[PDB]
Amino acid sequence: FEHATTVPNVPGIPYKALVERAGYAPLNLEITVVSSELTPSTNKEYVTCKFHTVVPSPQVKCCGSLECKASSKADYTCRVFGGVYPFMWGGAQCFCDSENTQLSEAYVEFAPDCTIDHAVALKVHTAALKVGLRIVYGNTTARLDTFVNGVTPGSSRDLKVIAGPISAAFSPFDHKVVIRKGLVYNYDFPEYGAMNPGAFGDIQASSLDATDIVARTDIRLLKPSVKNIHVPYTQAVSGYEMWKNNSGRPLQETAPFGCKIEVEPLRATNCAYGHIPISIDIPDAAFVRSSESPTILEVSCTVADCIYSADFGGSLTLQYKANREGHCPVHSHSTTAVLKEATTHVTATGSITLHFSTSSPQANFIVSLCGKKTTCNAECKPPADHIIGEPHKVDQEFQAAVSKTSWNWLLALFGGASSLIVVGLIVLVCSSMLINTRR
Amino acid sequence: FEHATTVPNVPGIPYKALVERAGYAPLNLEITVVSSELTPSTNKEYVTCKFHTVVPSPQVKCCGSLECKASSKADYTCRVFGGVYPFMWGGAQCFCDSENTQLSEAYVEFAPDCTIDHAVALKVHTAALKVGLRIVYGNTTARLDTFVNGVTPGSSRDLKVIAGPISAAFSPFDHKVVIRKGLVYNYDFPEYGAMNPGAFGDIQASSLDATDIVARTDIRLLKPSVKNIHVPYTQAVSGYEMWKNNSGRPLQETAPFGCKIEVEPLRATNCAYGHIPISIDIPDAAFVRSSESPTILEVSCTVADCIYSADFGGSLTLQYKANREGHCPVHSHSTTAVLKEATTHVTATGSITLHFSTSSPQANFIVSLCGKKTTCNAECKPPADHIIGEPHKVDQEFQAAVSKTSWNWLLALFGGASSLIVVGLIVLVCSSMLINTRR
Repeated sequence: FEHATTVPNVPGIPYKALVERAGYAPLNLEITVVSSELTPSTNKEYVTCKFHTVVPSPQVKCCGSLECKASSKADYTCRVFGGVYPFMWGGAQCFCDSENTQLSEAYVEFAPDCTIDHAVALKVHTAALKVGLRIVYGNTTARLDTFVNGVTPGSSRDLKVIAGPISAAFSPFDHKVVIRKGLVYNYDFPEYGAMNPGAFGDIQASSLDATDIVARTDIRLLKPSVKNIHVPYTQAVSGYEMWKNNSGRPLQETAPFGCKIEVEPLRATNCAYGHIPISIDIPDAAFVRSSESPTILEVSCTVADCIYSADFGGSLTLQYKANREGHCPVHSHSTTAVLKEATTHVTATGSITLHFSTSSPQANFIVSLCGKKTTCNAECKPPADHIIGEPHKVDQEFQAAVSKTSWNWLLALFGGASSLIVVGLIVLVCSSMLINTRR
Repeated sequence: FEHATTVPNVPGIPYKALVERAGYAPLNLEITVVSSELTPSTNKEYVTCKFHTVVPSPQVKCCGSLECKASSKADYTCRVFGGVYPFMWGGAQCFCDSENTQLSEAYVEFAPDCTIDHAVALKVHTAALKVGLRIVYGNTTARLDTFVNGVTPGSSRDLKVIAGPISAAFSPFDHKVVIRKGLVYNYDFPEYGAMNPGAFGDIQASSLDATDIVARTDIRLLKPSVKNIHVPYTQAVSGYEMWKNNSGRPLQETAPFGCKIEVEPLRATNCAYGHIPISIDIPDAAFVRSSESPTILEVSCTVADCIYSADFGGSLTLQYKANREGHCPVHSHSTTAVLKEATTHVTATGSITLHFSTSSPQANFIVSLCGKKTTCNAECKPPADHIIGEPHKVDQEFQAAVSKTSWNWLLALFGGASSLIVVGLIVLVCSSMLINTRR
């Protein structure tokens, strides 16, 4: 027996519904979203870190001329200079004080520590949502995990559930996302090869040990100006460091809907937004024919004091008359009221005290015991506390979130003018009839 | 000096342009798109192949009772059957032929040969274009590889190139692709977990060696009937096999715009479509002032036979007066006329033959030698040959393919009506004023 519902996507808040197969006693259905992770499609474009500026030992052609070669080393740097007359520790290193050409060579690799202190730049796309569900039906509880797409099923030995697609699409991640040690930053990283020196991604590679590093650090060599041999050079500051200093706040503190961002794989857990449509085919063994569960002859509702709040602040009493002692389910058929208890033992005749929560100023909601209806009418005061450590269990509507007294006043002041204009039109018509008759 | 052009994206076709510096001799420029590689971004959803339906050895309780345990094997299935009293080779493999509970167990895994014959399912995202360019300017040539985005430059010792963005974006891949042994199919596949028996991806896993194999092959056990012990079962055919039989032709044979679909990594090579804006900053040493190169005094153009075929089916001669021997460049300043040669040695007095191609029935193109211009006017015949194994080097422009004769006839036929209606309006005005005077 297939039942379709729209469970609100709010972790930790059970949603209760009543399935009513025609020939069978009603059954209670409690659906709880235990966990939900939204994971996007991700693909590594490259990784980056602080370059180590490696400067090979110089070579000198003592009485000739060298020619700069071409190398694929990340930002390979080469420059030839004229007479240098370098001093090594002895006091001379070349005769031919003129025509003493020198070559200065330099490039950039990954620093040894970059194996862990590195960032990975990954582009994302549409994210599928995966939900962990605990479902309790009647007296049986089952747990399931499913993809909320409207096609992917899940099964637990007899339970058979299809969820999705999500009513509203949403992803907390930007098209471009940067990961560093588990901190997520939605920084717009530069494109592969679009490397600007002094900014994030000044060097790039497809892996930490990869040999095809591409670098552009804006490195320029200088003519050696001191007698002793060494190679002067300047270089833009490590753009990796600049991004580190100016990183802003990580996404773990910026994602809306309070979703905890985790890595490996990058994913958002408990991301509470919208509703998911769920169809459940309950196995036929759970239902029981109406002759066995005790039907109730009549029920009357008396509501005590109530306050509309997130906690179960309202209470009521049901006077019931039944035909056998049993375990009837109890439900609220209104959208703006939910019950703490879903199933109570019932005797031949008695009263049951039950607790509930609502969100409207007045409770005007239909309770149902074993399918028999009763319109509970009551009046809930505004709450006392300002702040609770528990989320609201019911959405706030408009057509019901207006007090009947306020409704009466509003209707009176809106209908007075309507009655007046009706009377004015009536008087005009009567005057027209009189003037027509008496012309 | 930065010069910007719009090279047509047609691999193998040189494009000739002329850099005209303000005060310096003109210099020839030639751009060749040696190769192009549009490569998308891929993520491995899963890999699928023929499943192997492994049936573990059955277990029999003599006349007790077993129970079916949950497992995690792919499409794990278990059933319990009653009295069996099986036979193996003695004829009684259990005493007490009552409640002879027999457990049947079955699941699937990857066949041993799936390590080679297997399809990887990919989702592709926005694809970046990379091109290898050979550029020769004046006498000096260079090759480089650049990414067509408008930001990433290419550097070759003196050449600074800016490529992109693409004029008209295009990706031959659909949203979902399947790779098998280098054959590419743009066939959408069910998402992870969404197994359908008898259809593609009926068995899925993240890798060939992954133990987290998930499957839904719709395998059902049957009660054994013949007294010899054996477990019967029935199962839908391998959806992988069904997709292989009806795969259709691969993309390497149906990709539009005529490009080679390549794998490892997936990419499309040499796909001609649209245009690339390219800016070249020519190094200042390549230029020379016009005082060095000879400047010709007068040049005139006599067009020979011309045919607007796709090849160099046209010839002409330039008679020139010049001041000194040199190596003047030659260019065509029209978008419907290209020249086989771009430079020539020039004497003081004489004439030179040259070759050219066009596509309009007329030639009305401006040749130039060492900067000074000269019109060439001609009528070209339709090509005698029907088919050539060369692409058209130019494109027929909007209403530029109207012949002179057609232009004359069309203007005459419209001008007749124009003059007629003008005469009618003039005669009406004259009649009106004549009557008004004599009214």
